[PDB]
Amino acid sequence: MNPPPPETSNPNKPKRQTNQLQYLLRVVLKTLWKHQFAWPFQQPVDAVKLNLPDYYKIIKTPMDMGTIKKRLENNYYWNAQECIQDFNTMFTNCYIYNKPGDDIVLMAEALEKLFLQKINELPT
Ligand SMILES: Cc1ccc([C@H](C)Nc2ccc3c(c2)N(C2CC2)[C@H](C)C(=O)N3C)cc1
Repeated sequence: MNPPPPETSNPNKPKRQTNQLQYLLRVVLKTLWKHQFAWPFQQPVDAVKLNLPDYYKIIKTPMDMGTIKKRLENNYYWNAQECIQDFNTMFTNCYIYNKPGDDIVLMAEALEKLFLQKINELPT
């Protein structure tokens, strides 16, 4: 019941390694990765393990930090804005599928606060 995960490698994609993208991996993602609440978001939602066959009926553009990490490590992105959009997709998916006050939403909200603080200032 799980869809194939989002692509992390694509040679036809134009790739770039900007200072901002290096920082998004070295600083932003690796800070969030060690957060006490990161673990649900370190890999795609496994709807089979969670017994949530409804998850991928609702969420049609899944995203997670494990995919984001592999993309950054594959220099998959052209600019930091594309990577930030992936983070935002991951958070928005969680708020769409769940309801305010749910434990998973509190974890996402905490990660997002940290995320917004870390990207408030990026390199030039
Ligand atoms: C507080 C708590 C409760 C359950 C789990 C289970 C083990 N793993 C898990 C990983 C990712 C997600 C979810 C569960 N949930 C909901 C099920 C709670 C939905 C699908 C969601 O949107 N995401 C991003 C972890 C943390």
